[PDB]
Amino acid sequence: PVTINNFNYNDPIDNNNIIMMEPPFARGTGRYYKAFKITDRIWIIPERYTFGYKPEDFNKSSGIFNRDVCEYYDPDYLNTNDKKNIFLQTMIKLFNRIKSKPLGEKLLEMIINGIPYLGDRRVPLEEFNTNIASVTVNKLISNPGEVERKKGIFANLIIFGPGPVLNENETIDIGIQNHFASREGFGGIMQMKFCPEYVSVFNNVQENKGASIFNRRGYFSDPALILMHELIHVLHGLYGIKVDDLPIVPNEKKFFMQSTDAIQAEELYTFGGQDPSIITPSTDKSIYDKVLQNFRGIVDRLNKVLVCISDPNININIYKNKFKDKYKFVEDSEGKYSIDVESFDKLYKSLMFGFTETNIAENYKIKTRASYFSDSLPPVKIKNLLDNEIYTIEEGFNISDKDMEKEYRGQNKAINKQAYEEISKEHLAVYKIQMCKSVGICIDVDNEDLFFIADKNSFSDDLSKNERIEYNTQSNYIENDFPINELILDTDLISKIELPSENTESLTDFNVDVPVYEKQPAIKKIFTDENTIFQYLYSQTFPLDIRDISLTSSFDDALLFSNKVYSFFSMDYIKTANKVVEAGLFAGWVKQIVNDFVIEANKSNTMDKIADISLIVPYIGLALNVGNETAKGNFENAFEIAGASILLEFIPELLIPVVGAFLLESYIDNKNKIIKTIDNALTKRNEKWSDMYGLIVAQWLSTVNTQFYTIKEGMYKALNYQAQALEEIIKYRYNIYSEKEKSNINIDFNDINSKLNEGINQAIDNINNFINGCSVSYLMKKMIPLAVEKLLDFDNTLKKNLLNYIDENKLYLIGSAEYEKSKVNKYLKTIMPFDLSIYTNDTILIEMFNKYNSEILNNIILNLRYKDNNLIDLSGYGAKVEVYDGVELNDKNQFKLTSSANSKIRVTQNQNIIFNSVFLDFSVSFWIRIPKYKNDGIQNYIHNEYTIINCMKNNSGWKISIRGNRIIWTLIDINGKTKSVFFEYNIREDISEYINRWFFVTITNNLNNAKIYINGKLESNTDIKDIREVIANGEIIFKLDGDIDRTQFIWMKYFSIFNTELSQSNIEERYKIQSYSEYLKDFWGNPLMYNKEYYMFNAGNKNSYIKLKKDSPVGEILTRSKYNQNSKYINYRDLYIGEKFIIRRKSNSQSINDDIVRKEDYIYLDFFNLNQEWRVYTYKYFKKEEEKLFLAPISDSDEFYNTIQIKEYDEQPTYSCQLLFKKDEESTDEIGLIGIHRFYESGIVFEEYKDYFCISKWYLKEVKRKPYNLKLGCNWQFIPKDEGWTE
Ligand SMILES: COc1cccc2c1C(=O)c1c(O)c3c(c(O)c1C2=O)C[C@@](O)(C(=O)CO)C[C@@H]3O[C@H]1C[C@H](N)[C@H](O)[C@H](C)O1
Ligand SMILES: [Zn+2]
Repeated sequence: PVTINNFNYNDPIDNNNIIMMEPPFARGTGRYYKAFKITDRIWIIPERYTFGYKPEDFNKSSGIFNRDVCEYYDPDYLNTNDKKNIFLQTMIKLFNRIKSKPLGEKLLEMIINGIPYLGDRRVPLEEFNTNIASVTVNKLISNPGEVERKKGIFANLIIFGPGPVLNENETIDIGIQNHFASREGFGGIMQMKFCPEYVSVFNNVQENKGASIFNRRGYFSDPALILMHELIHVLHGLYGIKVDDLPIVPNEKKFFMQSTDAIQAEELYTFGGQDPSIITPSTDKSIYDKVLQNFRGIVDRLNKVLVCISDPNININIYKNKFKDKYKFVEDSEGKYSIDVESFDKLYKSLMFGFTETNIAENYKIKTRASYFSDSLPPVKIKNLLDNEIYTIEEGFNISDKDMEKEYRGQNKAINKQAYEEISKEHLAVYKIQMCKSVGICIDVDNEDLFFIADKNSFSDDLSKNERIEYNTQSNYIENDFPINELILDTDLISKIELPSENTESLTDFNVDVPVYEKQPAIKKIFTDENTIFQYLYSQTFPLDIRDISLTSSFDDALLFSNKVYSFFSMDYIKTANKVVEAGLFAGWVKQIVNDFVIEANKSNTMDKIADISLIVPYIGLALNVGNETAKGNFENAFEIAGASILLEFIPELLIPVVGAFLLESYIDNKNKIIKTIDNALTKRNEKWSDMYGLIVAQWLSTVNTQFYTIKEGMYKALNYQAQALEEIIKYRYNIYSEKEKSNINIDFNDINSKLNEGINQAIDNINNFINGCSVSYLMKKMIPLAVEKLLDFDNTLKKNLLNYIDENKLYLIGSAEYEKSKVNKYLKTIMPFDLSIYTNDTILIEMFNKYNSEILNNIILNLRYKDNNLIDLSGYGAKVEVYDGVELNDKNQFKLTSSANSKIRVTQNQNIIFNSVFLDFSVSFWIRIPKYKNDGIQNYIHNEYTIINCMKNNSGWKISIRGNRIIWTLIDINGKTKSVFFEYNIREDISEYINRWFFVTITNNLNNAKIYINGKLESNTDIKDIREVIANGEIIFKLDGDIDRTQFIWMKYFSIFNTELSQSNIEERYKIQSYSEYLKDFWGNPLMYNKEYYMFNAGNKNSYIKLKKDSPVGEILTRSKYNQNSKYINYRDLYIGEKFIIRRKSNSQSINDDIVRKEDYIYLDFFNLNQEWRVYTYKYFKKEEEKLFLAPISDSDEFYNTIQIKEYDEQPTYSCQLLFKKDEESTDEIGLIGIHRFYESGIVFEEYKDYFCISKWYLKEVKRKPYNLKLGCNWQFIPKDEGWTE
């Protein structure tokens, strides 16, 4: 077990556990430091770390040491014995807390036992040299006032107090002659600068910190975790694996890019969590190999070490046994040490992926920042770590007795204020970028708030190198994971070999490199007239010396005037917010504007389903003007067009290497070796794909996802400024009143704040979901495809390479050069589907990915929509769309294909989309309007089949075609095998619901079936089991092709494709979504229009029509005439019959030209009687429950109702609509609905029943029933003349 020692600063020096040490960087000169051995090989020096610093640097200046830390200064820390002792007692408490759990004890045990090798690169393989500054440190044995006598000792860790910046903890290693033993397998004395009172503060993004912007927000760190984070560095340094490699460097070419030090993989491994995924698998292996090579040199030394000149006392055997166990080397019967691959593997992973800040936090139930790449807030001072009421060895701050265990309450700044103090800002220093405009006017932005964008150079191009494939060659994958459970239960990790005595010969060679630090400007001034995220966020603030402000939608006035603040909320919200009222109305106004704030913020949940976008936060553009000037125009629209890319401040230049060639080595006459090779080249091929994916993930995380992070924070800040501004205004208006009035004003400022804060949290959640959605979108559509492209090119190049190989050895393969010839094709046929979870196990990142893949709309690989008189693909995959001259396009997304050759659309699909799922799994949806057959051309109509959409590549693919009243879907696999499914509508109906009328089509394909849906309902099915591979990513041609009549045309709308089979539910939903409109429709399915002649149709009496009765002002109902010719294939009822009606608008006299009819509009229903325009009327005073409508010339009579409100009571899609007569617009008094009534007529001559055009109250209740009665006599449809229908 581990034993923590105990002592007080004032305890006497005994030259054993309390000594006068001579620190490595002292170079054998200068005074000594009283040091205490807290545990074996570990020392604590309770004093400021001054090595490499200037005495003045300890004071706060206009400089800074690190560009990414809100630095705290206080040169008095540790300036008295009592302060030192407190430092000591605190370190002791922390070490005890660390060992309070297995995982911590083991980390400590590994460190104590991980003694530095005796020597470094300069030392001969046969020697042990303790006389170097990385192995031995001295202690002054003689009395005070003279360095006369000194003894050398071995040591693993020396922990000092903090350097200039107290909250800037760092673990330091020893360099000698430009080299580091702690980076080359040896390990070396580690040093640390640590401060336990002043800890970091972090605030979880997707999470709330007490859920309230008005209270302190965030969480403070458990110093024990901060210490264990440093200890992990020590561990790495002690085992000599703290190696360097290709780092993550930030791009600093643009002014909005965050500037900072290069981040080594060793750092990200130490943090754990998602950070390791920012290190490409390529670089993971580079490091792996470097460490393994270091261990080989050390293991070779153990087989050659013979003596130790520096210290005649060193027992050669004892150390050989210690290092053998330290490095987990395998000995052998003779004493020959060698490396065991399994054991090495386990040790390496334990050190780089087991002991991580992330794993230790989860284990000690301590909260920490979600990622290394997270904004850094101001640090706080812990009041008293030595007070068990605030901090305990067992639980830290999260004490269950104080009910501070759940949700890390003890670390919550808004909840555990009795545990910490805020810091005096006048002691903090941060690196800022002073953004100035060319005039002058400047805004300060903390470097921390900028976008961190990894530069291209941060990534390895090892994928572009060639590789030799031999019967040997095997695949190599490094797991950035490690089961902490086995690590904690591991029985051999922790050594049980004697720890050598720490006493040895004094160090005489003080040669060592000592770092030199120095501050740099805390402010860097740049020039830019750009008004991006920083300026926009600024426009939303106001000086502390101003209390009277007014909101404005004008960004420019907001910057110009200090009393004007910018707001991205609605114009109505801004006017109300600036409204000044009487004290007697203040309360009302407060509730009103606060309620508005919530509604405005709540718009973050806006849907845009018609555009195949479930979530959109319309105001993000106005809020930050981030990326491609998203503050101009309509964001939603600009988003539907370019998508997530428009939100990025910068489009990274990705590194996507041309995968190196495979040099295959052949073995003549060997049936086994030659084969083994091929198989290995196959598996190695997979390592290439995976490695390419990891390369992408790493770039996505450090160049893209970081930008979206900055945007999420930007919105949290923007929404916050808005709440505070409203807070300011309210405070100001209230305080204008007298105390007498305030007493009678009913306001609860805590309720106002509670509601404002709630609306914000609700918005933050939407924004987070939205933004994470975008980020994953960019990964899958803008990054994965560019990689798939290369990998596919590599495959082909490898395909021939392998065949040509199975070719040259066709001899030494005899009757098998074939069995594998295919093996190569069938293998390079199936590709590896991307899976983010393979490159990371971070829960948040996985949920983002799964959430994305569960949204059916992300399966759209083509979506042709209209934009600026043209069709473009808005799927996000960038298909090229060529629309030729013979195609007609309207802004209602309708496109017409005619008989002319130039009436076609060429679509070149994206070749890099995993479409070939290996069984055929995709859907196609679209609306179509197919004209009626010409009566004089029925024969050709039912006989000639013609293609309309063709997608073929290598005589394989799919096709949509038409033959008369039948639409057909056809599949053709690579073998030329064909399967079809079709939907044919009847052409002998009095009234067809399809002929020349818009309707929704949906075709789905899965391994077994090809199904066709019409208007959401399944119509046909075809077993497609035999069909083999079908190539569907070929070019798509929209064009009427076949033996068609010159007049033959076709209308289509919303053509889209999904790389998956849609369910009956997804389809029914798409039908409803695409059917929706504010306006009503006409019989054909087009928008109902004002001032357009229409014949009237009645869904409750199909074959009936209205006619003005000869002798009376009523409309009789006659039977529609039918198809007179003699064909046996056709039958219908005339539609161009009866009166010709025309809908007139009731309000705003903007003339009588045209316009769309919208639900609930008030109209006049007129019609033409010869050369005059008449109107439909209702006698106001009828007592019966229905009467004949009154048709007569246009006139104003107080005895007749002439105003109609066009309605839509059906909740499901329909082209029918209803006509309601109301007393007047305002009145809720309903007269009745227009329909048809049968009356009995008995005259001196004729006795019969006759139907008339009527109004009736009966329908009022009928239209409320569910499901909606489509047969009701009050359901009408308007039919206008249409080239698609001739009778
Ligand atoms: C126990 O039934 C009733 C009791 C009291 C009042 C009522 C009714 C009633 O059944 C009823 C109706 O069925 C209808 C109407 C109605 O007003 C009432 C009552 O007031 C109105 C209607 O005739 C229209 O002209 C619509 O524009 C439609 C409908 O008539 C049906 C039957 C008619 N004879 C005719 O066949 C018509 C075409 O359909
Ligand atoms: Zn670190």
